[PDB]
Amino acid sequence: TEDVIKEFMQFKVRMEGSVNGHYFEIEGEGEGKPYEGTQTAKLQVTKGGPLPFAWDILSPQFSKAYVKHPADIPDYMKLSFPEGFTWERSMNFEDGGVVEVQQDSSLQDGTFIYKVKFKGVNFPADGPVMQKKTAGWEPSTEKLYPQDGVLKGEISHALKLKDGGHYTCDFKTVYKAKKPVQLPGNHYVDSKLDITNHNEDYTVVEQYEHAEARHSG
Amino acid sequence: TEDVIKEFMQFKVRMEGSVNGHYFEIEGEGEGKPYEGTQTAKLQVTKGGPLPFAWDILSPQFSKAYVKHPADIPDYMKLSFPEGFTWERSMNFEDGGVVEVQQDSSLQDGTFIYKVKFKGVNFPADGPVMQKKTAGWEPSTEKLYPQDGVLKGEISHALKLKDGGHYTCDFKTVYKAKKPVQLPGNHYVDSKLDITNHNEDYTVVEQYEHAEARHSG
Repeated sequence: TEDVIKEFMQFKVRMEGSVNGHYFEIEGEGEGKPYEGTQTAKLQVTKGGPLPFAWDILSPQFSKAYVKHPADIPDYMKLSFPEGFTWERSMNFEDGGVVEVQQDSSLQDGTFIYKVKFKGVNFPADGPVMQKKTAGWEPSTEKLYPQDGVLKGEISHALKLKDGGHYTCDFKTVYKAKKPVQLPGNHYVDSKLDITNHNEDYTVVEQYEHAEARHSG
Repeated sequence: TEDVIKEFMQFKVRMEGSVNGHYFEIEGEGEGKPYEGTQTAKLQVTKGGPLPFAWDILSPQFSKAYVKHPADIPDYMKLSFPEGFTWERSMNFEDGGVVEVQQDSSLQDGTFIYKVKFKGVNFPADGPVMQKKTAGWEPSTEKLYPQDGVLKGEISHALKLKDGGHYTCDFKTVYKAKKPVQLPGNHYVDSKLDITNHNEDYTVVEQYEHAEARHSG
């Protein structure tokens, strides 16, 4: 990968989507140290704004070539290049919210290109997401296992709620390489995603993640 | 220090302090994996509550024996035990709030004890601390270096504001071991302090830190 994924790598994204009908179009840029598990992202609502829901349901959809892997642990999403990989995710929240996401990752001109497609459905409108009472995602840990010749990962995740409580979402995600690649083992990735800046409308937002692969206790 | 510091270790803390003349007494507890850089803390306002200011100015005072070091970097804090270490900090906010902190660290019955004294003054009375408008410390990195047989450390920190605005602070900390210990080197350490849980009135709050040592770059 030394030759395809370099110590610093830049990326661009476009997301088409809808939460409960509301269509939005977002267009973003990022850049980061991939072998160190640290990335950044600048985003902008490019149609739909002000978005009538929480950025957080959208946050973990704006980069797993940038996960610090040990050398004992193999980096599926890095060795997936220059060809790429795709993930389709299901997020089940407690109030009944359901986000289903599909994404295509590409490498062209030394820049990662990411095309994301998002659909939110049946979100309680007396709930945090639509009432915008969420305050960042709590730190997280995901268990990554292989199955059916692809890599699968689950999270039992909670969103920080403004008052002081949580909001439980369950992530299942499948990753598949556009080419044939050796699958990692039963491993776990540890990560935190932060909104570091924004405007009052969340029509422009700044983000940062740190992710490291590991084993179990 | 593998006879004094264990893979999993627990701590207790008492903070007495003053903000703009107000007096508060906190008492708390934590645990964590000191060789993984991770740790959790549940505190409580035991006198002075509801606190008339932002918890964030208090977050970084309630953990450097909880920082993952490389082998090439020497852990001054882990080696300052069981006799322990002392530290004292200065925080200068843009608006002109000054916080000077002092703390004593000791290990008794293999439980860390912390005793914090904190004195906040000249906090502007229409500012993002006295109007509780802050929403998290931004991720940071500390320029740790030696001077006068002690360890000093600088941070150009920022606080997140509930409108997308950051709020600048300026950390200077001095670390002193109650014993003779080899001083480390010109190094940098990264961290992210998350308020994971909390009650409405911030009379009960839960915290999380991740902290890993490194060299420049």
